[PDB]
Amino acid sequence: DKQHTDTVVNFLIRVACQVLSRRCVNLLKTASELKLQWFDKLLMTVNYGNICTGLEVLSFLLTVLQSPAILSSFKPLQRGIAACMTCGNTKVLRAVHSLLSRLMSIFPYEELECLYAAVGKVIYEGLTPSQLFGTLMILKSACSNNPSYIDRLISVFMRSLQKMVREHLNPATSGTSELVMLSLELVKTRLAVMSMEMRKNFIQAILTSLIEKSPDAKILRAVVKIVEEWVKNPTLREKSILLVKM
Repeated sequence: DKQHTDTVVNFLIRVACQVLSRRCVNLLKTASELKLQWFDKLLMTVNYGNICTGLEVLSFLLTVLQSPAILSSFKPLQRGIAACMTCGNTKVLRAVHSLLSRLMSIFPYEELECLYAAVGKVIYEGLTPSQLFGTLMILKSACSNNPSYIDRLISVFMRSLQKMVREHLNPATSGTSELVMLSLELVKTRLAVMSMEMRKNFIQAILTSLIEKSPDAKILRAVVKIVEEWVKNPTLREKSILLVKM
């Protein structure tokens, strides 16, 4: 497809210099060597280069996500994108959300799975709310990549709530902290059977009961939805404490 393969590269380079990339999908789907030559520059990016990286990657990576390039070549794309995510791993909500799109689509790659997982685990441990805010995005797709994640960081997820327990009760970072925390637990709540013997009495009970004292109405809607699915199939003893107390 040398007649048209050059055509897609022409816009890819033209948009690449620009950072209107949507029309590429139509041109591509109506049918691409820029990946290695340009994505190396993405590895380099420096301060404002990341900002361009965050927006530019969100532009043309989205188009190739629709394209079968990932499912076809995967590895050379990863080779030119191996360390690109690390550049956008933090300091940009746009990049993390952009790669978040890649993350969920990546799993449906084992060498790649250990890469952002290895990058993620160190990022998660950093807490020991921007740090959590940016960190929570990557784990969202990683958790959604597979039905369950390893049990080791599940305790770390719990300890994250402990930080929220005191950080949240400040009485507009309160809204942002509230927004992120409810996002974290919902993905965690699906497994909730790490079998650590302390979830039932504190995590599901103290945190949720603590949340019932919270002032924001939106968060409650999530937990009741979480409890709503739980009854649909914890036992009634666990549900009872959650239900009557709320």
